[PDB]
Amino acid sequence: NELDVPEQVDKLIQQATSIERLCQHYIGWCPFW
Repeated sequence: NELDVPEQVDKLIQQATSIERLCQHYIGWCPFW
């Protein structure tokens, strides 16, 4: 089934294009991906 039930997650993920740019740029720690 669509194991992708997490919603605020998918949005966050879809919006993680930033949080990723943050760590990778400022810090560099984004393993939750």
